[PDB]
Amino acid sequence: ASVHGTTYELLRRQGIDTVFGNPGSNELPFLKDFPEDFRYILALQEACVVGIADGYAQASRKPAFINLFSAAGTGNAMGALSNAWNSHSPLIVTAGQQTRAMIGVEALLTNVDAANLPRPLVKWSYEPASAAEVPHAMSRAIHMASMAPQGPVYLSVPYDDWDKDADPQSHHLFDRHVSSSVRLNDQDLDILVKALNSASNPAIVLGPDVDAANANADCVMLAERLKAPVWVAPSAPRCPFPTRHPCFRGLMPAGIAAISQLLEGHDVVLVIGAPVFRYHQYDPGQYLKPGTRLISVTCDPLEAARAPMGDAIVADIGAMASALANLVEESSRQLPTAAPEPAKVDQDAGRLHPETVFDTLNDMAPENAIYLNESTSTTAQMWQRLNMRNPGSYYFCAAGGLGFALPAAIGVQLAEPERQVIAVIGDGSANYSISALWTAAQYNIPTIFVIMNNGTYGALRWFAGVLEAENVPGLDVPGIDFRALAKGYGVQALKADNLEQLKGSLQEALSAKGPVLIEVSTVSP
Amino acid sequence: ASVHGTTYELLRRQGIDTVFGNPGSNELPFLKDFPEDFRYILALQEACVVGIADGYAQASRKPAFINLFSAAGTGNAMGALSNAWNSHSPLIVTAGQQTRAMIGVEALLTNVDAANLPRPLVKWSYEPASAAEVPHAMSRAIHMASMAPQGPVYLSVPYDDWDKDADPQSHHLFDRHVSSSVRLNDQDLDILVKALNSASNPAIVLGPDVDAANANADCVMLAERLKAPVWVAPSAPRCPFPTRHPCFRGLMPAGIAAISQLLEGHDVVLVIGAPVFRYHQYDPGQYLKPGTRLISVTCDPLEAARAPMGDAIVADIGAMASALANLVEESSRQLPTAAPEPAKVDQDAGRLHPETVFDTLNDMAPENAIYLNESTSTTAQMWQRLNMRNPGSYYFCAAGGLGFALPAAIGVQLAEPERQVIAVIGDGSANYSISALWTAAQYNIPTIFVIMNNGTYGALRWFAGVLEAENVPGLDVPGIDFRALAKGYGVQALKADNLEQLKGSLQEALSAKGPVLIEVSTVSP
Amino acid sequence: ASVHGTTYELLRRQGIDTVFGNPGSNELPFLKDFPEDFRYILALQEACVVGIADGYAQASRKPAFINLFSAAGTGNAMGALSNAWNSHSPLIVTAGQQTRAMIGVEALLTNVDAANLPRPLVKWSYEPASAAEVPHAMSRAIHMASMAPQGPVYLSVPYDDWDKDADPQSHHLFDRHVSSSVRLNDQDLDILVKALNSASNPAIVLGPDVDAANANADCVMLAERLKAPVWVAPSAPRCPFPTRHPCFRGLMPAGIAAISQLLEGHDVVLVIGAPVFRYHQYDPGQYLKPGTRLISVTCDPLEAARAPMGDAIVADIGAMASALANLVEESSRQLPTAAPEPAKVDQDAGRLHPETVFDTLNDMAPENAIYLNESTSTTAQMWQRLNMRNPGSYYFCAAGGLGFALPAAIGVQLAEPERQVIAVIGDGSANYSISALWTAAQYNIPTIFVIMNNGTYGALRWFAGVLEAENVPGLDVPGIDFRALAKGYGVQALKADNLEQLKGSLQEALSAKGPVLIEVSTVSP
Ligand SMILES: Cc1ncc(Cn2c(C)c(CCOP(=O)(O)OP(=O)(O)O)sc2=O)c(N)n1
Ligand SMILES: Cc1ncc(Cn2c(C)c(CCOP(=O)(O)OP(=O)(O)O)sc2=O)c(N)n1
Ligand SMILES: Cc1ncc(Cn2c(C)c(CCOP(=O)(O)OP(=O)(O)O)sc2=O)c(N)n1
Ligand SMILES: [Ca+2]
Ligand SMILES: [Ca+2]
Ligand SMILES: [Ca+2]
Ligand SMILES: [Mg+2]
Ligand SMILES: [Mg+2]
Ligand SMILES: [Mg+2]
Ligand SMILES: [Mg+2]
Ligand SMILES: [Mg+2]
Ligand SMILES: [Mg+2]
Ligand SMILES: [Mg+2]
Repeated sequence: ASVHGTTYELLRRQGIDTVFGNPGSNELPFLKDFPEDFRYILALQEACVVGIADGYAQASRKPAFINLFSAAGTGNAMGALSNAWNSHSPLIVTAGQQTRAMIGVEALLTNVDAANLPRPLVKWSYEPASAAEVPHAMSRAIHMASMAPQGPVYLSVPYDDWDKDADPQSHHLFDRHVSSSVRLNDQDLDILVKALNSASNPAIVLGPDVDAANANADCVMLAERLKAPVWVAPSAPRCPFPTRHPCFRGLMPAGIAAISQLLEGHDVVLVIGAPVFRYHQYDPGQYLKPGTRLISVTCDPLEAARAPMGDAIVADIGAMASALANLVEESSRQLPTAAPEPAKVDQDAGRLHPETVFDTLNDMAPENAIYLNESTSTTAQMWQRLNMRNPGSYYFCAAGGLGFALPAAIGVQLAEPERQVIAVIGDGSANYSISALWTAAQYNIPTIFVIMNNGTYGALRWFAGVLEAENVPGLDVPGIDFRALAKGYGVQALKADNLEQLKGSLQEALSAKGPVLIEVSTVSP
Repeated sequence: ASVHGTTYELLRRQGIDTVFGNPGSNELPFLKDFPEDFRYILALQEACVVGIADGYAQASRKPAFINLFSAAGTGNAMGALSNAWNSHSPLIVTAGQQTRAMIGVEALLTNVDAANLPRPLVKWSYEPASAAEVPHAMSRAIHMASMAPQGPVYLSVPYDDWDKDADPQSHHLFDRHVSSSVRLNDQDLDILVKALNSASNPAIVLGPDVDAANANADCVMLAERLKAPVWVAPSAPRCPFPTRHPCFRGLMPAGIAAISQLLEGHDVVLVIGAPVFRYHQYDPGQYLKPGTRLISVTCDPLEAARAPMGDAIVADIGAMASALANLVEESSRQLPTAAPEPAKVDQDAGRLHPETVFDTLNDMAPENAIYLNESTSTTAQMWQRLNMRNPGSYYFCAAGGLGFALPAAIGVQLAEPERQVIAVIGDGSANYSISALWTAAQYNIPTIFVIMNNGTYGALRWFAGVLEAENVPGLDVPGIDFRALAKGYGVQALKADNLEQLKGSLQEALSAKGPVLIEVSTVSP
Repeated sequence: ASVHGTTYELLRRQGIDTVFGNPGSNELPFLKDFPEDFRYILALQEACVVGIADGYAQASRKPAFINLFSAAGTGNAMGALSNAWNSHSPLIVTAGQQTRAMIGVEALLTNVDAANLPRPLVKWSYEPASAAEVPHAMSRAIHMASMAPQGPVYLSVPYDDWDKDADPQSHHLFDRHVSSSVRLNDQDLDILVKALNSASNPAIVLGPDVDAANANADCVMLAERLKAPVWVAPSAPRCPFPTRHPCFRGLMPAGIAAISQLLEGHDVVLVIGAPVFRYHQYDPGQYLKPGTRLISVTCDPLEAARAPMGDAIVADIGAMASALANLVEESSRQLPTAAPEPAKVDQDAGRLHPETVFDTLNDMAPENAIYLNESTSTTAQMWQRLNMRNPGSYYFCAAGGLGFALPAAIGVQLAEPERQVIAVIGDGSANYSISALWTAAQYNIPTIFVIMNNGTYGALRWFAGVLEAENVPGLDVPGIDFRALAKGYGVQALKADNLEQLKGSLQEALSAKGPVLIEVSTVSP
């Protein structure tokens, strides 16, 4: 067998059947004789390729395979990799290298010092020392991406390797099963359970690895047993809990002082599947107030190491959540009372308040909708206004890198064909990965894109205000016609200048057979 | 003085007055109180920011200053940095970092292991250990980018540094002059000159560092004195010689065997300002044929080290070209005869042959036009069909990374307001950095964009053919409306479905007061 | 509190009370006011510092703290770090950096790009962005070194940081408990146990992480229950099993073909706490023969990923070994029969055969002796001839880097004051870290050093023979007087030119009150 044949067999035996890519000459010898059981999803720029694959991986809860062109293609994708690192997305990034005979002279398209290029944003990065090593290196890539804590990996392959003879002993790679589905030993788990059972006023904080593990239902059981309020850890990339469950208390503010104040009076705070904590704004104060102890369960040693407070347990989130939910006592305390519904913001017959948009989406979207957020000034209101009952219902750029949601929404929709995906994206954010629209059109992936158009980088204007920073350039983005951009890439386009038009456009979009972009005129800050 | 004030003073004293950027929160404390003598050029995605700055730097022959957002912004720009590395573009890339107090906990927007992120695509990469060090670090960045061999550099700055007190001793940085304008010592230069004078059949090969140095006119004098044919080194990122000068022999094929065959019979081959050589296709054979010796003058030790043949001299291209041109004897050999004009390709009343497009551009464009190429299957014909008399008349992505020409054409046009810039870009290539169009519209930079629309990644289809590679996915890009994309970003749009319409559209574009995009229907391969 | 005070409090609260070091100016502000409850162990060169700390950490099964001088000191230790990486040794390596004000100018003693220096041999490498971050960074270092898979970490600290005010919120670091004591979930563990119970002819292979975890006794129980032969994985850095237990089958040959042949006929092979496998010699063949399946339990994702065959489980070795030993059925198969005693090699009244030396050590050493091996041509015989009943009884350089055993033997002896440490070191190997002898003398650490003097790099001569490699230089090391070297560093020295003298010297050494070096005249290969 050839390295080509052996590698595709390894991929299929390990459950991979889709290649997300933008092709180049170094990759043609890999892509030739493309297997009939695989599918190739083309995107027009590499940030889009990786964003689509990322959404697909996160929603499918399995690794996604990417093929990029040498250094330039890899480089174009590095902002996308920054998000993938923070979301623990299992991405296998392969890039084609020049033929071994032309690497030394640094021919055009040579990826120089290739393994260093994507660092520090990958778990593992490698170029094999010979063609026959390629399948083994691919095996390593698959498992490194997939083991807890999951994350992106990078493999560079000289294009002449594919046609070479494979090592017959590579067959031992095909069916390897590698598990990191582990939890705390019985003795220490019993100690943890007793601490939870004995708490007088416990609180629970959940992060994105709960949703990645599909541990959501177990966390609901845990919260109900402990009669504990549940918060989502700050800067949330996913939604780990039903947002109308009585225990739910919403998104934590991303500040040190704000969080310790929120947790004051809670004697034991159990954090599951989150960094402690992904703070954002400068908000100095106490990490915890006296009387509060924190216990963190994380899948990531790097998270456990850097927490400024609390104990930590490094283990699989799915296994730990299931064990805790089934071991803790049913507290006799009263179940927390559900948060009240948000207020209806006054809305005239003109430009839309973001609150109106979210209320209307919540009214009209199916109960199993999936939302993506890249409307940076409206996140708090989005979290308060969308009832998300099911797992896998929310995604937001985990490293704060814009250009995620538009392509990721396409990948999520590909992963979940029966769940309507609705991406709510600011006019500023929409541009970073605008060409991803073409992939939705070409493959008829019926994502709905809602563009919140207020003509400005609103979150930055707001921050400039808090800094009292005057004379900051580059904050306004006037003069973009999103319906024309959608037309450019073959996506049906609608406009909504007021509430009547928003409802009409959403009704049309929800009944459409393909992707739809709605440009919404929103109020300026 | 503050670090902010001192740093802007350093920048202005070192000749920097423009910031190319896409802003973020970590950069707001740098951008606040933006000096009234500086200008800020916003682009909507970071590949576009860096591409614009790159074109500006290359055309202006001076460093360009860039400001990006943390890791995600830097990452989005890394494909652009790959081109900049290969073109020796003097780019100062700054990125904002989290406040020092929040780096340890890895707050959102922390650029982790920041200096490693852009490696290996930068000459120098650094984060200062204290606020007061920032001006000195910026000084280092300026000089590292600017010294031969020029290239991109990276500086990460915690956002809280800007408001801190500067070291008064930083004033010594302001007026530092650093020179690498050096040439071979007299004794060894005399030896080189004698070898050139004694050659029976010399040839000259020129690369992009000749154009960067504005050594073009000196190379013309050198070629005339030696009565030598002149080739442009393969994979050419710039044009270093007047293309209708009698000595000009065109672009070298990017193959080992092809080049040694071309050089056969030439006893001394002098290469100036190029790698030896930027080969591309697999074309094995002899590096040089018996009877040919090669001497390379390069500004880059890395180039001198990796040449598989020949002697090398590492020195400034401007200084060396001037010295050689003025020292060599006037040979009594006959001056080479000019290459004949290219053939006129048969053209019916339908879709345009690329040859027709280039002939028409050559007919209608001003004699001081500047062209950018990102029409990958048509490069050879472009080189044969455009009369480029002046320096700085051609740019092509130096690392082969698409997404360069569209934004770079805007930067070049900003650098050269009196020279009409015409970017000839394939339909595939146009998408990588499509949002750059907005910057041309917003700042009214009157670049003309000619989109060669043949519906496919033509160069890849061609290569698949030579590989006899069947069943390669992802080679077709149907269904893009470039006039709608132009409308989306505020750029006047025209179509040309035939020659009559092409001439009409070019006439309109050449007389327009702003940027114009022409979508040309070209023949499919 | 100062950063100095806070950092020492953190160290003591996390169980650290010893600093292994070689001091320099950048470290004096850390070492001043050295706490009276800490001890400082000086060694004369940094390879020795790290080797001593490594032995101490491995034997104590807890992290060891190291303090080195800037780049040169760190660099001198990097061979030692290569061993520490392979042995999963929890080492906290700190190095002093120049004062922040002098880093920019690259004053003498500046550690440039410090965090990159020890890569790729550390789990985590870092320089803090401010003085107040130092305690948090130290906390991260402690936990990163200590979490599974354990390993070395690196922290660079500007010397001016120590006197600065600490953040009062650093107190939350002091008592953090971080656990990776995890095992496979119940459902999947039950599946594993059933596979073991159902095996017709199981085999067990154990690696160094078993001894590190003190899982030895649990593995004995497991082997007895399964009635399974037990091998030590190749290139063994530690001894994980009693070497005279009836199940013990010795050290596996470090070859692919040799191992698959050894395992032929075994239907299930359970590997615990080893890479699969640390092969060494070129010995191509099948990874496993038909009929053999392999299951690996490893603490290291990197090991699980790179195994060329078998299933893997990534978990804590102590927790897994205990669970398996207590869950498996008692097989009704016959317990394996003990290996026969090794043959007595003929020995005349002249130079010593290595076999004679090991037999004599086994005869005379206490039953709880600890051996270190750096006698590279005699390893197989050592493994056959020493009865090691207890855990922590054997160490060998895990990355094959010589210079480990001499200093490590001092660290082990410091960790285990009631167990006589005997280091058996070749004349070649003895030189790499010879100055470590001084530390044993100065602190009166009563290690016994047995120098096997055959005048040559015997293992290399042997390998040259198998390569049929003629005319290899540099294989002989005549003219070293080890008794004089011992005298040089203050260690009692004895010679043994024959068996009578060996017995006499060992008797004297075993009764001595301080360290002793015995130079043994061994047979030449
Ligand atoms: C790749 C990248 N570049 C720049 C930024 C910085 N950025 C700016 C550019 C965002 C403003 C987004 O504007 P929007 O129109 O999408 O939404 P709002 O008007 O609601 O803020 S928020 C802020 O994080 C970023 N996060 N990512
Ligand atoms: C960033 C990036 N991605 C992928 C490629 C590989 N690429 C492909 C995508 C190009 C085809 C360009 O298509 P085009 O429409 O712009 O021009 P032609 O049809 O004349 O080839 S040429 C080839 O180098 C690349 N060079 N750079
Ligand atoms: C730091 C280092 N340098 C060189 C070597 C290579 N080396 C050579 C130098 C060793 C020979 C050791 O000689 P010895 O006297 O200690 O023992 P033998 O005579 O029994 O081989 S074995 C072999 O691995 C090494 N392992 N480590
Ligand atoms: Ca906006
Ligand atoms: Ca095309
Ligand atoms: Ca020896
Ligand atoms: Mg990098
Ligand atoms: Mg247990
Ligand atoms: Mg699916
Ligand atoms: Mg001179
Ligand atoms: Mg100008
Ligand atoms: Mg369980
Ligand atoms: Mg002890």
